[PDB]
Amino acid sequence: KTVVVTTILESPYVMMKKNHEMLEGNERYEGYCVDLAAEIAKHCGFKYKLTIVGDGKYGARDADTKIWNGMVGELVYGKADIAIAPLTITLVREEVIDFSKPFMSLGISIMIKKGTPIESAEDLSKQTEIAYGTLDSGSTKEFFRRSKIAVFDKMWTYMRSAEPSVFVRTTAEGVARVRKSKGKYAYLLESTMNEYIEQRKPCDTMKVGGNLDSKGYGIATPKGSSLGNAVNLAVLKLNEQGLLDKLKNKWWYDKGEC
Ligand SMILES: C=C(C)[C@H]1CN[C@H](C(=O)O)[C@H]1CC(=O)O
Repeated sequence: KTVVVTTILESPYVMMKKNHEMLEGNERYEGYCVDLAAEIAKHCGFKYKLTIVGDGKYGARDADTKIWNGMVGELVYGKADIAIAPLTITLVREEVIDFSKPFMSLGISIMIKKGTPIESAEDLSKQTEIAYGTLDSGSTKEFFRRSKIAVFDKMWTYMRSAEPSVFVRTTAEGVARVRKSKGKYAYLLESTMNEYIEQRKPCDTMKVGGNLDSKGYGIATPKGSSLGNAVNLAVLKLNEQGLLDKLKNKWWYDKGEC
């Protein structure tokens, strides 16, 4: 059967082509993960249909409801066959679905407006005049919650209680708030999105310091899937031959504006 790929709109992973209105099917999307899906399909020998995740979410389990949302939920409930998106490999997700080896390696990072006296996470926690927060939900937020490393455990302590919520709802909202915040707000996000935005006009932001942790993005399939082993060997083949790094330069640095 034809494989149903769940993915999500987020630059430069997946975006609607300009002429999307006059296009159909897989031809109406473009991006790192669209390019990646085509490669994975060619290597594993399958025809597929790219679909944008119903709820625009990635994957989390509602507390008492115990229902999984997002792309992971589409995999878990059988609404999708494979998830090709910037979906962070985490324990809670790997408990319910399968992840391939990373196709991309990243880590949480700090994004500041050009000119901020913050050069590190320590610099951040040790003060308070400079605001700093994460996405309202996602893997970065859970990193600070499930945390007990001196600075990170202390950083979380500070965030939850912050006055204006310091938490944002989207990536574009954290960037918009760092730029409209005129120096006061620092956004904590994944290095990948950070590297991408550091290459967009007005070229007024920048990644600072090293990453807080070492993670990866993986292609997910429902636990015990026939496709699992194939996609996993596909990712390793793509990495080894260097195509993964070419695809990143393409979507991140070839068209760099700064
Ligand atoms: C863009 C979003 C909401 C995603 C992308 N990977 C992370 C994930 O899969 O949880 C989330 C970002 C973050 O939490 O910093």
